[PDB]
Amino acid sequence: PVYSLTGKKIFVAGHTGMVGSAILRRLQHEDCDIITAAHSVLDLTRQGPTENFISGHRPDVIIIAAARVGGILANSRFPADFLYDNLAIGMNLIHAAHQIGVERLLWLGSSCIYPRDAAQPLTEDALLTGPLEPTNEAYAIAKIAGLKYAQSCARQFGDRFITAMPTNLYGPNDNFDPTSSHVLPALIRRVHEARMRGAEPLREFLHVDDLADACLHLLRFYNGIEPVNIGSGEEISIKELALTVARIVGYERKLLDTSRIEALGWQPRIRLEDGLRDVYRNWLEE
Amino acid sequence: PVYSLTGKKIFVAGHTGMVGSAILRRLQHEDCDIITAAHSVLDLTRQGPTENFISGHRPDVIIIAAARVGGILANSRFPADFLYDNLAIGMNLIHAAHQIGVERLLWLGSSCIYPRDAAQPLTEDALLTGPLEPTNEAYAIAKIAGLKYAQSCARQFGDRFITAMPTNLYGPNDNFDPTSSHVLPALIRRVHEARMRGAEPLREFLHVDDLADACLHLLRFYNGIEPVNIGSGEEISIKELALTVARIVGYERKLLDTSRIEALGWQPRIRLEDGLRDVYRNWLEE
Ligand SMILES: NC(=O)c1ccc[n+]([C@@H]2O[C@H](COP(=O)([O-])OP(=O)(O)OC[C@H]3O[C@@H](n4cnc5c(N)ncnc54)[C@H](OP(=O)(O)O)[C@@H]3O)[C@@H](O)[C@H]2O)c1
Ligand SMILES: NC(=O)c1ccc[n+]([C@@H]2O[C@H](COP(=O)([O-])OP(=O)(O)OC[C@H]3O[C@@H](n4cnc5c(N)ncnc54)[C@H](OP(=O)(O)O)[C@@H]3O)[C@@H](O)[C@H]2O)c1
Ligand SMILES: [Mg+2]
Ligand SMILES: [Mg+2]
Repeated sequence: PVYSLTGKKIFVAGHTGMVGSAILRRLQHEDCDIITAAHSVLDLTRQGPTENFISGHRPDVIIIAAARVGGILANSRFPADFLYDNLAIGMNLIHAAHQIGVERLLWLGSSCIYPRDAAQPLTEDALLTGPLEPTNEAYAIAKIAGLKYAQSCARQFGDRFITAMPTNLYGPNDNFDPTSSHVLPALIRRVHEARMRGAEPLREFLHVDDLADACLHLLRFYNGIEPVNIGSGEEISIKELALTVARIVGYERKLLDTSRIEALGWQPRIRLEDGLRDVYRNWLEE
Repeated sequence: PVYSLTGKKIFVAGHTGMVGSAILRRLQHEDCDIITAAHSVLDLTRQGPTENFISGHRPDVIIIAAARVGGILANSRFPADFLYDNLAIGMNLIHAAHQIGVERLLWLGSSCIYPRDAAQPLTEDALLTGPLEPTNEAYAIAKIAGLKYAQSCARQFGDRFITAMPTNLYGPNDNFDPTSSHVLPALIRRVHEARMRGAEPLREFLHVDDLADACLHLLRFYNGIEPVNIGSGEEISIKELALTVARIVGYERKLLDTSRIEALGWQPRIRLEDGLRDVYRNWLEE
């Protein structure tokens, strides 16, 4: 373990988010001091307020889960917002972290910022080797620049700043809105609406609490500069995923290469059919 | 002419620079109000001071020539500075410009931010189609993100923001320091040191006052979203360039595709051997 979190003060930016809240849940267990700021009190695109907040609380560890995220229609109609919000969050936090000597920093990239036609399964060195997908190019540019700005700080100063590249996420605090772009909630939604009515391609899915655990594992064991994929490893088809969904409700590619994270001795622990059913029931309970 | 500069208030950021000062010189002729801020009074990486300066002077046109520039050794040893300084300048100015409705904005890209192995001559759609040159990747990432952030504002809001992609520049206020990375001053320097001592591959070169004129031409006639190369068009070899240099002192690829700027009716006017000799003499006068 290159670094222990116990005793450190950790800032979890975007703690109300899907990823951020999962990191907070994993962190309630550790022996540390957690530090949060609601979106309503601290806009992380504001460089002044962000620097004073970092320079005052002086955390040892920044985990950047604050972001502007959305489906394809939002990305394509609000590119300036998706580029600026995400890029200014990362620049203001990475620069603030470098100025005061923050010991560790975690920036979050994404599977959808690799080149659109990169060979599958996607290794981390596929980054920037070809054209971006146009529909979320603006989001991707923001996440890549933050990643590269973290890399340059590690290069020039030895700042221990790293980027994780997650994949599609599911689990607690997911989006079940009828306008969600998350295929998995949408299936749980559409299949449940069918069973109660009574009327009658490969993909990856990662549980958010596995992602949270992997993010802490990287913080404790990963010292490299290059980014690290956090994938599911167990894939499934839209057809097979449909069967797994309709077979819990009662109703009648995009693959990452995870060699790097596995060489650090991490692999997701929650099974798809196990996490799905746990998500089906608590959608009902509400 | 889609837009006239006469009557408008134009901010020339980085007016002390090599490009910026040339734009100022071209602008002294126009009927406009020029607005400058010395680097010493306004750090354009500071979002707060930059917004208050834009929101107070309220220019109609922002020309962004402020930047952090250097040769290969600086780029490779100070990547974080070359990424952050340039990216924060562009983000703070583009966002400030969008917030108050700045009618026109010019961001400057560069020839060295195309993929390292893109087919020559480099068309503007070669951007991001392959890996960057590692030595100035950090600079390039900054210039690309600014470019794409300008593009996204034009896309989402119709902000009339454009990027020009110049090539190697020479002319007034050039760098003749013995540590200059500019090959052309270095030859003028090395060849003059030889002639007074007495002891005895293709490239492009663009005159800075041609670049300045082309930048104003784009502002007046170019409404597109995509970037526009501003190249020399007349190329020359390191061997032939050497002959042209040693044949003024008395001593004994990287090519852009300029179709787009030529379809706007612009082509550089200053001849290499004419601008060189004009630069040889005024180096002596000092
Ligand atoms: N396929 C993939 O690779 C993949 C998929 C999903 C996520 N991820 C990664 O995880 C990241 C987070 O995604 P998510 O699903 O957790 O998103 P999310 O649920 O929408 O969370 C965004 C969080 O950031 C906060 N926030 C937004 N703008 C802010 C601002 N200007 N200042 C401060 N806080 C602000 C939000 O606050 P509010 O409470 O105001 O909403 C919320 O807490 C993504 O950006 C991506 O890097 C990767
Ligand atoms: N091959 C190519 O495509 C190529 C080649 C050359 C230039 N260009 C383009 O032209 C741009 C400008 O290059 P240049 O040769 O003119 O560079 P330069 O001579 O070094 O000018 C930089 C200017 O920006 C100012 N500045 C620097 N940091 C600042 C900050 N934080 N806040 C405010 N002002 C700041 C500098 O002020 P000081 O007075 O304090 O120095 C100077 O006025 C480049 O970035 C590039 O886009 C393209
Ligand atoms: Mg989140
Ligand atoms: Mg300049």
